[PDB]
Amino acid sequence: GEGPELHLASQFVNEACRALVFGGCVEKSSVSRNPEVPFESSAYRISASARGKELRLILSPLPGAQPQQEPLALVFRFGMSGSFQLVPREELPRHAHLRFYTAPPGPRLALCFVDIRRFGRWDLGGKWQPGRGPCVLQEYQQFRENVLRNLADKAFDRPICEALLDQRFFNGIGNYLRAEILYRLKIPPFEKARSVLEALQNPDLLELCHSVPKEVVQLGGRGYEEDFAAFRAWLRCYGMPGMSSLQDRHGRTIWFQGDPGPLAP
DNA sequence: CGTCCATGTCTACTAGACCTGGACGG
Repeated sequence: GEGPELHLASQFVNEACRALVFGGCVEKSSVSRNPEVPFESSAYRISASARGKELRLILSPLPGAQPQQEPLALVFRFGMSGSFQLVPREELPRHAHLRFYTAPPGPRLALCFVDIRRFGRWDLGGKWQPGRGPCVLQEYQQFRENVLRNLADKAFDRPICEALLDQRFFNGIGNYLRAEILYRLKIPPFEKARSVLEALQNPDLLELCHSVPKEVVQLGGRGYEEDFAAFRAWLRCYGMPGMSSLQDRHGRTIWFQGDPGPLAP
């Protein structure tokens, strides 16, 4: 679900589809309320890139494919349970909501956006969501600037643990990353955001917003039962024995150690 | 059987709503 997983999903799409050629239409499950993808091509390649908590697929017709198609872009958010899988055409997982079909010569495969709870969404248009800040993984300096330029924003009145989830400034950070980040600096989660970002204008909190998710990207994995164990072995705080936890203002669990901090409930 | 919990938004009147499924309680 978080920035590293989106990033790994987009590497997965790029690598797994490196030698695939897709054809035909793009199929959506009936249950899915996201929009139909009007795209048909006899021969196209798929590629991807990630930005924070979004992923962009590009569908690219080979030369001379028919019908006529200019490339198409789609932007995915995963919600709580999204992923991409490459599977045998007739062995679709349950909840594969959007499906791209390889073309012949070779084994009939399907690239699927798989999403159990259907919190994920896509849009037509390759446009990043307006409002999202820069990617903490891939656009670090922009990300860092955008936070420091904007400390007056009322978002920074909130505890630091809540501010870290705001995708306008922390695009890519989610519930496990906020615990892991805060925990490396032993910053109380209910310290006030502005105070912690008002005295830093030895990695600092904004640097870890980049390097911590980068560590995850570097474990590789997220199924892209063995890889989940490397991840579990990497977590130091989120869900771990001996840690405290509390409910933030929006009912989400913050894991931490020690001082809850002045704005605690 | 039931309750609770989960890597996020999204929406409409901060408190649900939107979903499925696994762990675990009786």
